[PDB]
Amino acid sequence: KEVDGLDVSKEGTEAWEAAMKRYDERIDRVETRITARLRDQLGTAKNA
Repeated sequence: KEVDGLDVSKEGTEAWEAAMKRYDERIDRVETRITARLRDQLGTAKNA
């Protein structure tokens, strides 16, 4: 929300790319955790 990347300016685009990268790092940690939990569930599950 603080990041302003929707502007057509190059500096705004770079700031938005950095904000998206930081949010993507946080979401990548979250997604690694979610994928590990899903892998555990899929190993422990067999029902359709």
